[PDB]
Amino acid sequence: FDDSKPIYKQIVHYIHTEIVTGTYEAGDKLLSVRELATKLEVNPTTIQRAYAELEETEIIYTVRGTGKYLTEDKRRIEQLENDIAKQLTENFISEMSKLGINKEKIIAWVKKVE
Amino acid sequence: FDDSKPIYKQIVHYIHTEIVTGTYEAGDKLLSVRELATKLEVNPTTIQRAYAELEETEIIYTVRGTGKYLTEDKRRIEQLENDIAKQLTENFISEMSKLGINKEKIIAWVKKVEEV
Repeated sequence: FDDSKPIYKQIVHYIHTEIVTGTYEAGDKLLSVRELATKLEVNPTTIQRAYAELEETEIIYTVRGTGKYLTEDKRRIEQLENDIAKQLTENFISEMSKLGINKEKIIAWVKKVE
Repeated sequence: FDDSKPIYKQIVHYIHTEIVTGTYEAGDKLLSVRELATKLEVNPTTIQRAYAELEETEIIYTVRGTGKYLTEDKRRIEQLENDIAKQLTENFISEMSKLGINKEKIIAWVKKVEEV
C-alpha cells in the first residue's frame, strides 16, 4: 500500500477490486477482520473501518457470530463496477481534455498504449 | 491545489497545461515569479522551484534582466504533451486492467462517457 494516502481507503479499493474481478462471487463469505488484517499486515482497526464502509454502502453484510458476506444482489455488484469504471474514465477524459486532447485522440492514446 | 502532494510539482503541471494547450505560445515571455505567485496565491519560493525544474528540463529559459521565456522548440513542446498524455493513459489502463476490464471494454468506456 501507498505510504502517503490513508490505508483504510486503499483497503476499500482492494476489496472492491476483488469483487469487480469476480475473485468473490455474489454471496461469498469474505475473510474475517483478523484474517484480512493478518493477510495484509494491517491494523485490525483499519480493516474494521473499511468493512464498515462496505456495509454502509450495501456491498457486504454481517451475519452476527459467523462472518461477513458479499451481497447476493448481482445488480449491486454491477453498479459497483459501473461506478468505479465511470469515475476512472471521467477523470481520465477530464485530465486529457485539460491538455487540449480531443476525444478521437484520447481514443488513439488508449489504443496505442499496451 | 492538493495539500497531499508537493505544491511545486502541481505548479509545474499547471504551467505544463498552459503550454500544451497553447495558452503560452512557443517563444512567449512568461509571468515573473512574483506575478505568478500572486495569480496562484502560493509562496514565491514554490514558483521559483517550479521555474527551476522547467528550466532544467529545457521547457523555459532565462534572459537575465529581461525575463523568462517559453522554449521556441516545437518538438520539445510536442514531447512534453506526449510524456504527460502517456503517463495519464498508462495509469488509466493499469487501473482499469486491475478491475478485469479488457482493452476493448476500456475503449468502449472512453467512447460512452458523458464528459463533465
